[PDB]
Amino acid sequence: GKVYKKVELVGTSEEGLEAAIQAALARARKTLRHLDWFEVKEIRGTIGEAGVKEYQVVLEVGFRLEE
Amino acid sequence: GKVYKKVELVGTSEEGLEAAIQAALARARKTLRHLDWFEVKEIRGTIGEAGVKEYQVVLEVGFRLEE
Amino acid sequence: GKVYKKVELVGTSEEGLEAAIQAALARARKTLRHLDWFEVKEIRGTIGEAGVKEYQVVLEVGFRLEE
Amino acid sequence: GKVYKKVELVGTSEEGLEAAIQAALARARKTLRHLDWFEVKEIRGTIGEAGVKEYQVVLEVGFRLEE
Amino acid sequence: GKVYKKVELVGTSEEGLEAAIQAALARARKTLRHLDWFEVKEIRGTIGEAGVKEYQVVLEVGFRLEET
Amino acid sequence: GKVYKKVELVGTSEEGLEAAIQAALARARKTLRHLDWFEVKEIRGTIGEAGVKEYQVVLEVGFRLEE
Amino acid sequence: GKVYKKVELVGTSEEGLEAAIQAALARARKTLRHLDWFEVKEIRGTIGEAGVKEYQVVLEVGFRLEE
Amino acid sequence: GKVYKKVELVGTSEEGLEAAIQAALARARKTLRHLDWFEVKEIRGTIGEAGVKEYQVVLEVGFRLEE
Amino acid sequence: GKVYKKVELVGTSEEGLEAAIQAALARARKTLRHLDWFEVKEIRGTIGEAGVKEYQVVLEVGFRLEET
Amino acid sequence: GKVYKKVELVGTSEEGLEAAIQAALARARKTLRHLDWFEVKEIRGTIGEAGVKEYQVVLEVGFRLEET
Amino acid sequence: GKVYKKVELVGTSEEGLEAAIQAALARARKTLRHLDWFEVKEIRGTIGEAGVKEYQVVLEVGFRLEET
Amino acid sequence: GKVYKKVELVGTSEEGLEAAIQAALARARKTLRHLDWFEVKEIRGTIGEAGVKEYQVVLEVGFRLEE
Ligand SMILES: [Cl-]
Ligand SMILES: [Cl-]
Ligand SMILES: [Cl-]
Ligand SMILES: [Cl-]
Ligand SMILES: [Cs+]
Ligand SMILES: [Cs+]
Ligand code: NA
Ligand code: NA
Repeated sequence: GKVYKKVELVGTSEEGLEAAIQAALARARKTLRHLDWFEVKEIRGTIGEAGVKEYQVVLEVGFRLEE
Repeated sequence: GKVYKKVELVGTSEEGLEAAIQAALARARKTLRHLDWFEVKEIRGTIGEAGVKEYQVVLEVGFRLEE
Repeated sequence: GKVYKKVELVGTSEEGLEAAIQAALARARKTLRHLDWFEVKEIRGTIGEAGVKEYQVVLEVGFRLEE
Repeated sequence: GKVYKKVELVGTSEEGLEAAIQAALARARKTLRHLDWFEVKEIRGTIGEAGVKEYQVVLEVGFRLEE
Repeated sequence: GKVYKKVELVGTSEEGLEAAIQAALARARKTLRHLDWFEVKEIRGTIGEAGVKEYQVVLEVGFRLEET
Repeated sequence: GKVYKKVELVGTSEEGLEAAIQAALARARKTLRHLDWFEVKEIRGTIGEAGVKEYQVVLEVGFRLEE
Repeated sequence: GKVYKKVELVGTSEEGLEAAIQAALARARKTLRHLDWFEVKEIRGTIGEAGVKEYQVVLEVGFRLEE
Repeated sequence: GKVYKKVELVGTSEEGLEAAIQAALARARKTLRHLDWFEVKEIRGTIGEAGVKEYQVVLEVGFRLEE
Repeated sequence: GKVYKKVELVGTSEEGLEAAIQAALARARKTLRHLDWFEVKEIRGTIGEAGVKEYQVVLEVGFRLEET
Repeated sequence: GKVYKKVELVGTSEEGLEAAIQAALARARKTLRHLDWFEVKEIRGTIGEAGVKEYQVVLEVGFRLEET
Repeated sequence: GKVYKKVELVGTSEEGLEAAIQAALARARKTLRHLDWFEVKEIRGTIGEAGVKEYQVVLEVGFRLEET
Repeated sequence: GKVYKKVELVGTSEEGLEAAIQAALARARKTLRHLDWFEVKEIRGTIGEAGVKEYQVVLEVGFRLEE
């Protein structure tokens, strides 16, 4: 029947976790069609003087393949 | 001595991670007694036109069993 | 060449996930030099009357070592 | 929002994998309401003189919690 | 054919691992029928002045589900 | 020497496991060249009134890249 | 008391998953005594013109040892 | 230089964990030479009327190979 | 709020698992303050003529850190 | 902010691990822009009469995605 | 159809990873027929005054079984 | 009896895998006594114009503690 594909992206953001997820999804929407779900694989980040510099959320994004 | 039980729930929310966790704890409180701790096992979600539609946090809820 | 070391900490907070992470980092800054990055290993917490009492994020902090 | 629960079952069958999955789902339908999805965790079995005696499929079954 | 169910329990004991395990099974027997096997998932515990205060063994208990 | 690439697909089918795998390979053949092997990563599915509604097999498909 | 041993085999077949498993078991019966149970570790395969050429199921076979 | 080999065994015993391990080692000593180390992979068991019927410890035994 | 640190130790013992664990905790209380819990990560060991020579239990010890 | 992408490649080489890795990156450079890091997932290979025929290193290559 | 068996070996070497691997395969071809592939499971080693004393690579060797 | 401790380090090097490991050991020898064994946990690295910029090997170093 239907077939899906999953790509692995790493969304980053200095705001927070949800923000990094959205950044990844925002860029994904630009070149992928029929985005359906995502799965967080990892949550890491860089440290700066104020603490968390950038939050990086590794995630898989699943989308339906046309035909 | 004491014995605990763990149930796996999946809390969802359109607002965020914490929210989805709280939603699962909220509903757990209604039928489970002596809730002690939780563990997040997965963080996934659905995608909509605006990006994240629903955040789904799969977690285990540990509670003490009565004798 | 360079060499890094990783330490495992557990930041806690009643505010949220990001907060618990910053708390760990904050305290790490006090005794460790050259903090570079962090990795989230686990996300767990305690349950109170109002739901989540305290969020506990187990994370590894990596930092550069002096030759 | 909505909250789901997952229970772990082990469906068995001498016919095959799909059969063992269905056996588990058949019994689940008897006492659980709003079954939505399943996830295969393990696939094992017992050996007899003709080879596979019983196929055992360990799976999690997710269902929506009412209210 | 047959269909089993697995619940996750955490047995505790100040004595030792084997005790923690039995503690969890003892309580399991009280409300579950047809217990068949168990699998240890984690072994952890609390620390006191004398060392290990309590041993906590997280395990899964498998049991046979009946007809209806 | 030679280099291969792996894509993650999710083949679905209402008939069975093999079927869902074939569905993913079928669609992969249409846009990928030199398909060599596959690996099943997860087996999950939806539930309907009759039990299993759709079998979903997540798998990785390996293929040789051209120079 | 009793003691078991586990060996890792890889059954193959062009028919299907169950077939590949029986093939491994069949051949195990020829040199091993007291086969008790098996565990599926991986499911993979090769790709041909018609889709799946050969299904390969990596499994562990456990059997009782003679004192 | 030296080359070792590892075999996976499952020691059983109604006494306890240490017992089950010893049982496996005892039987291993009978057909394997130069036993050096072991690694516990799993700990499970059966359940009887008095609780633990038998303790089963899955472990790998490593020994040096001759040449 | 509070912050904890975890260190990985390997307690050995010729007696048994619980012993190996206690060994590690004993040594741990000598240089670490506020020990709270432990998590067993691996269980391995050396083989001797009598079977198990020494039981080695890899565990993580978690303790609270002082702001100072 | 920035968003990266990861593709999984399998570099092969009769020379050694390091070579297999470079082989995969070399080919990666041909069609991917802004390569930043790689992570080794598996190390396997084929066996010949002389021993290792080919080393195969499965790895993930991370790269920065552009604006549009 | 065909059936393969996998054995776990640990190849050691003071030279390097690839060497350790070759060591294991060399010994393997002495008592096993039809070796086809290997999979590295772990990489560990012993420490000496000069750093790495011996590299130990745990790997699984897969070979085809003969019906007979 | 004896008690060991393990620290996680990340050796780096532009030369190779063995180099990166040695680097970490070298630096470990400077502040840790009785180094016995190491375990490789991860192998990653950065990418430059010539391919591998630097090899990074995450490993745990175990040493005996005194008393
Ligand atoms: Cl792609
Ligand atoms: Cl339940
Ligand atoms: Cl430390
Ligand atoms: Cl063997
Ligand atoms: Cs004991
Ligand atoms: Cs090398
Ligand atoms: Na958050
Ligand atoms: Na099937």
